[PDB]
Amino acid sequence: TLFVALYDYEARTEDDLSFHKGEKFQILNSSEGDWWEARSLTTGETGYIPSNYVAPVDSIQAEEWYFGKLGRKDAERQLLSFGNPRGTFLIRESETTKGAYSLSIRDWDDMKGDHVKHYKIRKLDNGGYYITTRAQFETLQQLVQHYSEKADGLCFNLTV
Ligand SMILES: [Cl-]
Ligand SMILES: [Cl-]
Ligand code: NA
Repeated sequence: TLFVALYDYEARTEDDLSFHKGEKFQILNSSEGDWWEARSLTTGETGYIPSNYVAPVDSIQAEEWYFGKLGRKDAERQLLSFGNPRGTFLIRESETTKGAYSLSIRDWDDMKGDHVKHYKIRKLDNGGYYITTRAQFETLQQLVQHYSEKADGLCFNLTV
């Protein structure tokens, strides 16, 4: 299972690798702490990388729209950045229910101007993830794909 760089990183020691976001790696040793021995799949070089800078290639952490540990207010601050159109979104962990998630979407209306709507993503015990009783999804990726086509109850369509 490959790992993917979530951010750019510049070597800080002789034994560290430098890499750009999206670069792929094979992990060789992840047992001697926060710094893992890896092989770059662009240069073939072996060295140490910060573990918090990488995630498994098919993980939720690797998704462009997933911002795990981001809070509600900082989600608003991030989506209300310049250039993000109506429908720009992100998925983050729920601050109220462990194992639940939150879908934050940039929207616009008459009373509030540019604002953000938050939708809690729950998970059924013998089922998948859902916002409505209408549909449930085995993964968060499938949920994003579903609401990317039409809003289906949501304030606006997901701009992916
Ligand atoms: Cl970066
Ligand atoms: Cl850096
Ligand atoms: Na991500």
